[PDB]
Amino acid sequence: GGSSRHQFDLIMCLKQPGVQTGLLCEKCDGKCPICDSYVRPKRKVRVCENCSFGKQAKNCIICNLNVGVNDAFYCWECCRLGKDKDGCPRILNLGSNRLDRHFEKKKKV
Ligand SMILES: [Zn+2]
Ligand SMILES: [Zn+2]
Ligand SMILES: [Zn+2]
Repeated sequence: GGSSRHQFDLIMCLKQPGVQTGLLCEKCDGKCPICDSYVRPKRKVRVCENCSFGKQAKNCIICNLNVGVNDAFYCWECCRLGKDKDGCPRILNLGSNRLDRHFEKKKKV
């Protein structure tokens, strides 16, 4: 099941997490970086030092643009599966289309 056109394309940084916690902008607030399903959290996401000392530290990890306000938490489901154990949860895949394929009269995000 899966391993095809159900990837989600969660291309994330996945390096070695540092001390700096991954911040979410209110627009991605509540979203689990690994899956995005507004489900029970568990542990604050740690961004890799490469990102911490790489300018992209305070800015939201999910939409890597707007500054983050709340630390992201890995959802229990991702923790159970063991996706969080990979590393830095910075979403890289997101160049545009914050979610799905709709801006719907909201600039783009
Ligand atoms: Zn998750
Ligand atoms: Zn990183
Ligand atoms: Zn965001």
